[PDB]
Amino acid sequence: QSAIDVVAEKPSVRLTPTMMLYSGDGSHLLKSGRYLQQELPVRIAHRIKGFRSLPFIIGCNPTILHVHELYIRAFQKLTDFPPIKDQADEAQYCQLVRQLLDDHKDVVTLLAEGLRESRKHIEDEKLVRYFLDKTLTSRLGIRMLATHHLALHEDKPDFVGIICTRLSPKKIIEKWVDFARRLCEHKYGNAPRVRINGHVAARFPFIPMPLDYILPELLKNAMRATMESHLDTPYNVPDVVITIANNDVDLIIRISDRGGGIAHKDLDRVMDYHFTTAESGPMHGFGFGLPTSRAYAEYLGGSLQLQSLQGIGTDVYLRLRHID
Ligand SMILES: CC[C@H]1CN(Cc2ccc(-c3ccccc3-c3nnn[nH]3)cc2)c2ncccc2O1
Ligand SMILES: CC[C@H]1CN(Cc2ccc(-c3ccccc3-c3nnn[nH]3)cc2)c2ncccc2O1
Ligand SMILES: Nc1ncnc2c1ncn2[C@@H]1O[C@H](COP(=O)(O)OP(=O)(O)O)[C@@H](O)[C@H]1O
Repeated sequence: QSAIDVVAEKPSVRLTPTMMLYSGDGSHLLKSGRYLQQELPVRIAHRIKGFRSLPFIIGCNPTILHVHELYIRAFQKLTDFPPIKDQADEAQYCQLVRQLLDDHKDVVTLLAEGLRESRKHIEDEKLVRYFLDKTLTSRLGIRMLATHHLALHEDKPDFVGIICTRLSPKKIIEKWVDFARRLCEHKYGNAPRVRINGHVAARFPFIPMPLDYILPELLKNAMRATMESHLDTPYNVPDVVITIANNDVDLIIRISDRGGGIAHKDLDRVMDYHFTTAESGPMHGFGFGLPTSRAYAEYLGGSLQLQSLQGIGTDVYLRLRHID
């Protein structure tokens, strides 16, 4: 379709998280609702462009092709919606956006399947990694863009849309530690104790959404490695130690385990999608954890770095740029 061609090369327009906190308002909601309406088809055209650029033999996979078709169908609906003139139009478009986000929450699982099935025809190792990095960061971009606007209409304490005004890293880490320990206890009959130190009283404006993927994943990796390396003494395992470092530039979360480390022979593969030694949105398994967490961290001005002490344990450093 030529309508997709019109915006496929159009640069994305992003608001700065700082500017989104600055705007803290029906007259301003109308301005941002029109913005969403104009921006969302551009993000979808950018995804269609990705599918159009895939090698023909990969793009021809029925599962990959079906996802390509889903995006084309969604683009038609977003562009078919008439322009927003008042708050009544602004609210009917929110409903359409909510519906389409919900109907396609599961697309990453389908893409991962299609790309697995096409593995024999993938001669370039970097091609799948680059496609999936772009897919996961753009899908997070779409999610944050749409969910933030929907949340601006709601009156949640300590939030301006999806931006928490006083996020505590210790609190969000504890929420996920409890969840991970509960599941780890179900699987092994025990879970390592998690100690949290450093800047335990830090609070600052932050978007928790990416941490809700990264933290349970990095905690699972640390707890699982700890249990897998201490199966001979499963009720006496070393603690996972998490350090919080907060400065004016970034937030650092170091997760240190005594789970034996990442072997030298696996080191150059742990950041690949589908690489695993274990027996809605991106998957929390199938070797998607580390590369998704890194793509997320890099997309938000930070990084995800690993330090392996083979025979002892691993230190994982999650760095995320502050909003200020
Ligand atoms: C709004 C219309 C678009 C939306 N997208 C993209 C989209 C959808 C859901 C989530 C999402 C919503 C809730 C929770 C999680 C996640 C998610 N994050 N990463 N992947 N899915 C994100 C990104 C989409 N995808 C395929 C075909 C058509 C599509 O129509
Ligand atoms: C000044 C340039 C920006 C570049 N980025 C990227 C960036 C932009 C918007 C959102 C976002 C936040 C909340 C809601 C929506 C969206 C958004 N808009 N479009 N796509 N995502 C997230 C991440 C960035 N990252 C971290 C800290 C500061 C940053 O300064
Ligand atoms: N803290 C860790 N200690 C030891 N091995 C780890 C650790 N984190 C990751 N790994 C290794 O890296 C692999 C890939 O990790 P990940 O991408 O999160 O996917 P998955 O959890 O599905 O296996 C794991 O299967 C494991 O071999």
